[PDB]
Amino acid sequence: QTSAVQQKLAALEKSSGGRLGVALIDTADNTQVLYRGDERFPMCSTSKVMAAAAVLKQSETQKQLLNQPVEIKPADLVNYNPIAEKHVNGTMTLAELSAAALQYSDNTAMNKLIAQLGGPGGVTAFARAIGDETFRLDRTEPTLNTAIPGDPRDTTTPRAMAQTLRQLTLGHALGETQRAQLVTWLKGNTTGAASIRAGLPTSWTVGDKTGSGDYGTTNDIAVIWPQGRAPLVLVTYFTQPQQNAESRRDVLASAARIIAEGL
Ligand SMILES: *[B]([O])([O])[C][N]C(=O)/C(=N\OC([C])([C])C([O])=O)C1=[C]SC([N])=N1
Repeated sequence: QTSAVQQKLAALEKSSGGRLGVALIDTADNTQVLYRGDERFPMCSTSKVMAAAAVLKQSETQKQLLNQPVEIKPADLVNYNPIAEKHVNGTMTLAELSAAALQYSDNTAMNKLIAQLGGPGGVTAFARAIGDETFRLDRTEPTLNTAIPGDPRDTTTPRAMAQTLRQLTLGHALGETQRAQLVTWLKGNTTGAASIRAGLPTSWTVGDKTGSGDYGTTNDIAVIWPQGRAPLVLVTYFTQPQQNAESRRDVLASAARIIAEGL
């Protein structure tokens, strides 16, 4: 039970020196393609989709929540804050925080989403509420990116994340307006052109959230609207043996290319 596609992904992984995890859902026929689909990987910033979605869910019963100001203080800045540092000693709304977290991967923005949900466990609780029994968020930014091999903290599986991303962006885990907002945010991501998108035909529309961390952890989760067919959901996770390993977005592109060529 090893397909040509899975054999190619194994070949790619071997040449990469690291560990690769892939999960595809083709929503035309609901079929799946997985590679290490039930192994755990550090999420790094791909976890920001779950936090933003959790806040969107809260906004379904609070029409003004996304307009609520949140104070940003100097002490709130962490390792990567390109948007929040512009608002120090001021405020950002929860919408602005969601956009910054998703489209620029601002880590201070993520921490405010996590706080709005009552801590990392509030993010996990939302995951469980929408059927994901695998996701776990245990820490805030920036320590949730330590990505230590064998550490279960702040991990999920490719299979679980693909399923959840489908429910969030194409399914009914969120209200219609909230689903549309999440899709809009993902489609406007600034960080993804070298990752999954780089492996797919350019005519296709992609909405994604990247992740980066220690152990050269390089991730991307995407919803894809190909030319001429139903949407796809694709998760590509990659992590390496050495703590100081360099980013390998090319490996994610290569995985996406193999998946696309298998359609
Ligand atoms: B998320 O995974 O996109 C947040 N990423 C990080 O905090 C890390 N790097 O982010 C920048 C600075 C944008 C990058 O160079 O990829 C990070 C945390 S630990 C590590 N080695 N890099």
